[PDB]
Amino acid sequence: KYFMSSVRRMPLNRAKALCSELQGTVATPRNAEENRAIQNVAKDVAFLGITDQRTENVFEDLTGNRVRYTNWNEGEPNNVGSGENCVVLLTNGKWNDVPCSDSFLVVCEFS
Amino acid sequence: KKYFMSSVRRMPLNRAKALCSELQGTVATPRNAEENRAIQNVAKDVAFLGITDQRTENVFEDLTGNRVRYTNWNEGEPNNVGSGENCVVLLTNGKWNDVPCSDSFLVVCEFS
Ligand SMILES: CO[C@H]1O[C@H](CO)[C@@H](O)[C@H](O)[C@@H]1O
Ligand SMILES: CO[C@H]1O[C@H](CO)[C@@H](O)[C@H](O)[C@@H]1O
Ligand SMILES: [Ca+2]
Ligand SMILES: [Ca+2]
Ligand SMILES: [Ca+2]
Ligand SMILES: [Ca+2]
Ligand SMILES: [Cl-]
Repeated sequence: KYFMSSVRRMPLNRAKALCSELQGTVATPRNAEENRAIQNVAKDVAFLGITDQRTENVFEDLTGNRVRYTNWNEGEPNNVGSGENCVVLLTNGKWNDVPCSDSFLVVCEFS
Repeated sequence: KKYFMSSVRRMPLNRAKALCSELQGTVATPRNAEENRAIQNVAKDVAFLGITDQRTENVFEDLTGNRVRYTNWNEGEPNNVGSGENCVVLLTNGKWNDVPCSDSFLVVCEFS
């Protein structure tokens, strides 16, 4: 896997479109090593290819596969506000669930 | 090492540049036959390369204004037809053709 970060912020739909344009997908860390690599390429908070849109509190990657490795920040995921179904990697490498409509950088993953 | 990725949609040069730079890459510029073939492997159809003679006609430079050495022009190219052809594309046989920068083609981005 190769990981690349965008320079501009955008919501999830636009983030998925960007990675897909170059035939990749929004980055999904499968272990601590990949999590660190994605954190490093990202200069600020960035979207990961994980959501619980299909079923609340059931986090899966963009292909529908349930995720095993997770690295939630303390108190997360909390689905606050009117709901948070997308996931971002914080600048400390931990994860926070956020609204898919909000804008963040995007880290794309390619094989 | 360099990694090459191809776009799905066709777009003119300005948009090709914008796409690759969005992910901090550049439009693919083969520096030898190995790279040219690596770009061929990912490009399913005619695709833009990061080379132009926009500064001085017939003097081909990469997008950073650095004169290129390796070239793989198709027979008869570059020919600068019509109102001018200052951009370069990789044909499906791996040879190059100069084309209008405003015309749309797939884009291959380069990262390292
Ligand atoms: C956040 O919701 C969007 O993204 C998820 C994950 O790709 C899809 O399941 C859903 O249909 C929407 O397109
Ligand atoms: C007629 O113009 C087209 O074909 C010639 C080759 O025949 C190319 O040089 C040119 O860039 C165009 O693709
Ligand atoms: Ca949720
Ligand atoms: Ca949250
Ligand atoms: Ca020309
Ligand atoms: Ca030509
Ligand atoms: Cl949401």
